[PDB]
Amino acid sequence: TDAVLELPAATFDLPLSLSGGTQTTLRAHAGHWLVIYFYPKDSTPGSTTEGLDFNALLPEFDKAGAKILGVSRDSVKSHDNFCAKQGFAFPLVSDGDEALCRAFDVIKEKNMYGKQVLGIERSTFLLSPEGQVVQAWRKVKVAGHADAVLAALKAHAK
Ligand code: NA
Ligand code: NA
Repeated sequence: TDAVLELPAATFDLPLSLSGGTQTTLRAHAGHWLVIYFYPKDSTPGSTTEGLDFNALLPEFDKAGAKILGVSRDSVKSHDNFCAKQGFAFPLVSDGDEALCRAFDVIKEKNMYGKQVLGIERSTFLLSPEGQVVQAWRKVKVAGHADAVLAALKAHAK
């Protein structure tokens, strides 16, 4: 009744390749809040700003016991470079096959260039300690976004 999105059950057991060489799964994050932010491409201005914004707010997320995951379809090596360059203290998911993206339905289509063009739409989600998607932001505007996500988390966690 509180879920704004229903994920296929298998989503929670998908092995998610992380920056740094390990994997996680959504089920492995049971027991705490999880912020999942999707962005199209490593190292672009918008995505760097978004990542730096979350990073700067990390202690506030820590206060709530929450964890952050950034997600794009870039490689682990790209993610490692991006993370090292920017100093991110949270992991990035290398969703190269877009399995996680599809589960969250963030692969959106646009009729452009006389074609049907599919791409990651910047989107963010809040997953409860019990794995429910309780809030979604789509077609995300970077400015003020991380602040808004934090506020929403604090409202939901209470
Ligand atoms: Na993978
Ligand atoms: Na969770």
